[PDB]
Amino acid sequence: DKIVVCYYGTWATYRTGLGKFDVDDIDPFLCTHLVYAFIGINAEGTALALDPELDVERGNFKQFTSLKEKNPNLKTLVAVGGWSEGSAQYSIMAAEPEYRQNFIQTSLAMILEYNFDGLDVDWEYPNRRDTVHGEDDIEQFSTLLKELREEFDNYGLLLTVAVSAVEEAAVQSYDVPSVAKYVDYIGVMTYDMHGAWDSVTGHNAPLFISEGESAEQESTLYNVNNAVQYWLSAGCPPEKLVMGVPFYGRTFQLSDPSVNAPNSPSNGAGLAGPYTAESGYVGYNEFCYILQQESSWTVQTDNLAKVPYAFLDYNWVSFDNVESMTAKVEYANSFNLRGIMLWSIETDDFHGLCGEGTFPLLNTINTVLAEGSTE
Repeated sequence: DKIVVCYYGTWATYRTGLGKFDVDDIDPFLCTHLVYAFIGINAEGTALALDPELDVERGNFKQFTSLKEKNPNLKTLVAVGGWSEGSAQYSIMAAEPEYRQNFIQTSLAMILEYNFDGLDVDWEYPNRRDTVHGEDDIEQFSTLLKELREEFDNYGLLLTVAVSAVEEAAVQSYDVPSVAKYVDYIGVMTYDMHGAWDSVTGHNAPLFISEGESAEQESTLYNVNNAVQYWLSAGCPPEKLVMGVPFYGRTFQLSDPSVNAPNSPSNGAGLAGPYTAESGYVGYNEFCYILQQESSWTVQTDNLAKVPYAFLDYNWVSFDNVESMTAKVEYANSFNLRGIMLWSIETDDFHGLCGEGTFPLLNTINTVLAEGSTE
């Protein structure tokens, strides 16, 4: 029952040239679950298309779910929420029985009309950011999931969530047993552990302790192992714990280029990829190509954290490659986790321009899960 949960950032269709990634760029046999990111809500709970020209007029919802014509076993979910959607309107919706009912009915209508198999709830986050009702959100989130499950069971539909990873974040938002109870699985967002918002360089998804980190109070550090062990410990059964992995890296401007280890002083966000066009973020497709075309980069492996990083003068980049992806999936196998979730399919090296075949990261996930390697 190992699963591979592929998020698709559907705005990638607007990229140009080799960065453009449409629905028909998806390989429906490299995922078991494919997730359409994102739909949204209003404060009264009405589910809505965030890019109706694409989603509705140009038929993108239906093209996405029509991937089941190629792989009939594929499950196609629609994800509501995401970073840009924020928290306020979800806080408002979840607190009012009438708005929860409206959300259940309107999300169900979109799911059935466009032939989705279920709903992924990505509220970022209960009791955080621009939340309106604060700690009430923790209870109201679990009530929302319970009521979604009750209705969705009439139609055989899936209900999943994406959640913050490390304990310090999770305890702000979730009662873990009540979240796990109603969902088919929990996708733990075990990435964005560190980024250009930090005062020092750090890894986006370190597995264990990183270079430059203190080992005292190790359980408080932001890494994948601490997050997974927290969720398991808090009552998420392994068969409902899907471990997130990133198909992107994060970029930094060093304060002093001669000090370029992990946990070195940083001055802010670094380079942007040509297509993702956001300083501080770079897709794997973009950065593997940058490394291939410029031999001046230095690539190192942090052998504490089991992840690579690269630097060139002021640029310092945390990323994940085939080797570190292998270590991550071996880790998940070793704890009998339900599977792997990835953000996001459109920044794998989907064209195979970096010499390791098309979709090297996604194929790595599928291969290591199929083989069952634990070390």
